[PDB]
Order: sequence, then structure tokens, then C-alpha cells
Amino acid sequence: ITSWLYLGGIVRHARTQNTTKLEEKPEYALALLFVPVVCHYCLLHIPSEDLKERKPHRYLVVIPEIKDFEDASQRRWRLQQLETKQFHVSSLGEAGLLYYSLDDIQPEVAYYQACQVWLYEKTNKASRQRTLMSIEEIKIDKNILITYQQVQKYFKTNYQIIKYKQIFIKVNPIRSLI
DNA sequence: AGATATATCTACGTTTAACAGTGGCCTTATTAAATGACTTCTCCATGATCTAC
Repeated sequence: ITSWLYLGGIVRHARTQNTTKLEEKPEYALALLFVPVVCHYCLLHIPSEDLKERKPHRYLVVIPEIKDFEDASQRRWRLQQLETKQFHVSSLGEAGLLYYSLDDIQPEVAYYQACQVWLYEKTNKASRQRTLMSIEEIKIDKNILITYQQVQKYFKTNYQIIKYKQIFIKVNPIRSLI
């Protein structure tokens, strides 16, 4: 297999391309074919960089831990409802929490969800393709999620600045900090 | 020479009382930065193809 099928599975040593290549059974290869549907994609904005002077290009890939097929399907279909301006975030944890923002909260059921955030970013200005720059695990319990909803409620949302074909999005740093 | 009991005068009174600031103010103006910069390069992954043994 190759990196397009399994993210991060590049051949380290190109001169040994034929031998040192990741190998998998056909069914797992089909799963690696169908991975892209589940994972959502978010855009990351550097707070230090003025968004006017730098359009977002970093891509965060949120890959959720699977506990049940139906639960994951319902979660993904629920997250389909959100607006694109929400997807523009200022931190990896913000995107992870957004992936679990629309999950139902049950007080009898001990809620616990885990997901992976994969950061893809051009190494330099003239980079031809993005490179995996960060992977971070997020484990969200009940208290963290309700606190995040409380922060979302009290703290203001993103300002959808719109200019000449320039729909900038103003993310509140505090929300991310919290 | 050693051991021992004695004698040495003032002194006294040494402040009593009542108070221990009364008044008014305890900053008035104005300015709460002015500019410009918010990385700079390269280091790509993978497969088709060329070529030497």
C-alpha cells in the first residue's frame, strides 16, 4: 500500500521502494480505501498570522475512535449539519471538540469519546504537497464537553468577515485557550 | 604582732492645679503615543521510464 491509502505510510527510503512498502490484507485495504468518508476536515488559522495577510491552508483531519458502526454513522450525519464557518478553528483541540459538539448528552450514560487530529501543513512556502506535522489524541468526557458547550454559549462566535472573494473568519482565541 | 569590736551626727520637703489646639482645605487642566515591519531557503512522495549487466 501507499500513503494515499494509509495516511503517514510513506516509504522512508525511496531507494528501497520495492521491498520496504507497507503490506496489508485485501479487506483492510478496502477499509483503507473507504477511510476518507468518515473523517472530517477543518482549516487551521494561526493566531499570530493575520488572516487578511494569510489565507488558511493548514488542514486538520479528525479521525474518531470507533465504538459502534451506528453510533459513528449517526454522529457523522449529525456533524454534516454544521456551517463551514464553524469548521475554521484556531486549535487542534477546537476541531476535535467541534467533531463531538453535536453529540447527544445522556446523564445516565457515562459519555466518553476519543478521536485523533492529524495536522497537514506545507513545510515551506513553495512546498508542493502537505506533510503530516502533528497528531494529537483527544479524550472528551461529560464534564469537558458540557464546559465546552458553556464556553460556546457565553463566548462569541466567529466573525464571518466577507471581502472581495474573501470570506475571512474571526475565531475567538479565548474559546480555544479554554 | 595578731585578733577583735567599734565608730563613722543631719535632714527634710523635693510642687501642689489646669490645659496637651481650637477651623478650613488634602489639587485644580491635559495628554493615556505618535510608524513600520508579523520569515527569510531547503529538505517532496511515488511511480513510470531509462539503462547497464
